[PDB]
Amino acid sequence: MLPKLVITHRVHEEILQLLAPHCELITNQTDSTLTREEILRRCRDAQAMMAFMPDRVDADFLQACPELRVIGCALKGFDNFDVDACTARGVWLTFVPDLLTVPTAELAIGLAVGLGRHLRAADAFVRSGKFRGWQPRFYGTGLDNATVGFLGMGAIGLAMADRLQGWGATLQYHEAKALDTQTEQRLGLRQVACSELFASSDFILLALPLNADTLHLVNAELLALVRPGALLVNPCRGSVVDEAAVLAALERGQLGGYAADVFEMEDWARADRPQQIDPALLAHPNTLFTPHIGSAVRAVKLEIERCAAQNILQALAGERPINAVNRLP
Amino acid sequence: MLPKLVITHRVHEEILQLLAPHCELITNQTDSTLTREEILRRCRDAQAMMAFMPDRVDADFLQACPELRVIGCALKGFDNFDVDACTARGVWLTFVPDLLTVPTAELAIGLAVGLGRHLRAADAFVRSGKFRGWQPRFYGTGLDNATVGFLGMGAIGLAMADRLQGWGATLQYHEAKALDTQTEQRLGLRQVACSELFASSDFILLALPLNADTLHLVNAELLALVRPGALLVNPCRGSVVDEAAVLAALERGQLGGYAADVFEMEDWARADRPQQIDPALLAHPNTLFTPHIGSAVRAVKLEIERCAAQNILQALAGERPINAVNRLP
Ligand SMILES: NC(=O)c1ccc[n+]([C@@H]2O[C@H](COP(=O)([O-])OP(=O)(O)OC[C@H]3O[C@@H](n4cnc5c(N)ncnc54)[C@H](O)[C@@H]3O)[C@@H](O)[C@H]2O)c1
Ligand SMILES: NC(=O)c1ccc[n+]([C@@H]2O[C@H](COP(=O)([O-])OP(=O)(O)OC[C@H]3O[C@@H](n4cnc5c(N)ncnc54)[C@H](O)[C@@H]3O)[C@@H](O)[C@H]2O)c1
Repeated sequence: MLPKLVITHRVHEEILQLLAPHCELITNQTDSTLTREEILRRCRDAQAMMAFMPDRVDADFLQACPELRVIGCALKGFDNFDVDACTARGVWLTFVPDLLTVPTAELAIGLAVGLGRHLRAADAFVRSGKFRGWQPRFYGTGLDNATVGFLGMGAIGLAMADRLQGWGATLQYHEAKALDTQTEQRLGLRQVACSELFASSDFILLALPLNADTLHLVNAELLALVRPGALLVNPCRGSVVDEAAVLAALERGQLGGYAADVFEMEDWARADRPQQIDPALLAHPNTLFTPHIGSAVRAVKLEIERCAAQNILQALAGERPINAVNRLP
Repeated sequence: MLPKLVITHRVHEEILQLLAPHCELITNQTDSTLTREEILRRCRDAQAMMAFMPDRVDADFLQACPELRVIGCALKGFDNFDVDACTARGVWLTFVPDLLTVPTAELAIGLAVGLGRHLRAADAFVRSGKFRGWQPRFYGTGLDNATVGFLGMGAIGLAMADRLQGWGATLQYHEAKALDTQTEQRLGLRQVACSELFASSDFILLALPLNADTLHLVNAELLALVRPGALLVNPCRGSVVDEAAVLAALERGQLGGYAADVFEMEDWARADRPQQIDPALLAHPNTLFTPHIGSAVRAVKLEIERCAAQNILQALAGERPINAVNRLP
């Protein structure tokens, strides 16, 4: 008789124990992600859903789950969940606004450094047993005296700026909403126009959501403006960049490197989503890739899961979930 | 007749044009490093030597070079130069106290983050073409909430601590000489003893020089104290650790990982150094290596050459050189 909650991926033992009194659990305690079908099947008369990165919820989905009251997302960017369609069908949609920030900021910064210093080739060369003593090659680019620019200055943007405080860089940024003047002053951050951002940054760090307006914002037009050698890092969504324009920009040698933790192929809500990452991109030596491990820190997963849990519980208790993304009664 | 100066490695054109007006230069504007035998032959009657990391200067070297008045080092770690022997024969020995610090500090943080997040493997996974989007695995270790222990707290250790300022980590160190109270509380650094450092740190960042006191300091004994999963980062000298001990600790699962820019094989002065990095260590998944690129940033390399050149010039003009390592009666 208790509400039914479908949890699409493994969560911690302790999280289940927190949910179990209040709802019956349709869980997936394995490593794999299940087909769309199998998940739709489970959700038919499900009253709650814990959704993770590979899930996409559209109107067709919601349509076949008439009893849903809350979809609790263990994530920040809800771009593959049609918020409106949720609101239309009376479904609460919740996110995790803070817990993913830091491990992701930490990673973005490591990518910057990894890319600026040719960490892949350097590591491969040492491993191939060919390294036999100090040599004047592998010249790299560090952050000291570099100008670093951010596209976006929300949670992840500020966590990055914070961590770059002691590093001797000129920090500058472009965003939709300006930062208050106190914060700018504190973090040594200068508000520039988007094209100046691309024209004058030695490192470009991406920190914005994927939505209608950001889709492919970082395109050939913007990449054309960059200092030869400029370094681009994408910790957020594959589709805010045009991967092909990024590839063309590396090939001509204008853009010095592209590191990324996210890919256009992950962005389900897009009708023309690439099925894979272009092999020519994987093959380009001036790159660095991680398979969406932005928040793949063990202690954090437990918290993220819990945040999503608590939200779900509140919804099912008839309260406004503390982290709803959308608005209802 | 102009004092004769032997440069053992390629230097920037600009550095030749500063030196040549004071000295007759015996240069090596090739890509190679030269034989000990060849360098001795050149130094037979030189009054100065500009030296780099492949150079090693013992008593027999000085004995074969009676005219030598200064050896100017394009580096910070003089472990391959016998200073007392230098002092004894009236030979200044200078070095470069700051130019190398920051690029090396940036690298070490990068290796820390890189190693913690399993970056080598992550990038392999993506590049293999079988990335199918996010998964509940690959999981790693962040700096937020971790304890980070430094062994050494001079130029480099401070730069690392500087660069960790906004990172949510508890910072500790053990040095041969304590930091002053102000710098301590400015950076949030607690002094602890060596063994306690290794027992209670999630990351251990090496930041000390190579000498008889520190040779093989990081040995089986010390490594047996670490929390399982602890991460070691060596950006200073290979031989401050026992690489076989490091390997064994990795192989038994106690040490979480090892990352280094330096290796026992490069430590020329060491009669018994291994001749290569152990293939079992290069094959170990829990590592990350860079081939001594600590200061491989072009803008900086020119500066390093300039620092040594000026030091060399001051000596020949009979001043005490600003960055002397010894002092002359
Ligand atoms: N790698 C990962 O695992 C991971 C983790 C967390 C978040 N992310 C992604 O990163 C995105 C942002 O993260 P956040 O926590 O900083 O989000 P946030 O909401 O805190 O910040 C979004 C920022 O981007 C700016 N922005 C929005 N639209 C813009 C536009 N058209 N032009 C310029 N700037 C614009 C906003 O003004 C805001 O500053 C998330 O939406 C998510 O998609 C990825
Ligand atoms: N990979 C590279 O390119 C690179 C670059 C610069 C320096 N290095 C190496 O790093 C070393 C240190 O660099 P630095 O600029 O910080 O030098 P530094 O002289 O400023 O710092 C040395 C620090 O180590 C501490 N120390 C010395 N003996 C110790 C012991 N027995 N136990 C604990 N602590 C001890 C000292 O007290 C001091 O704090 C250099 O000697 C050099 O060999 C490597």
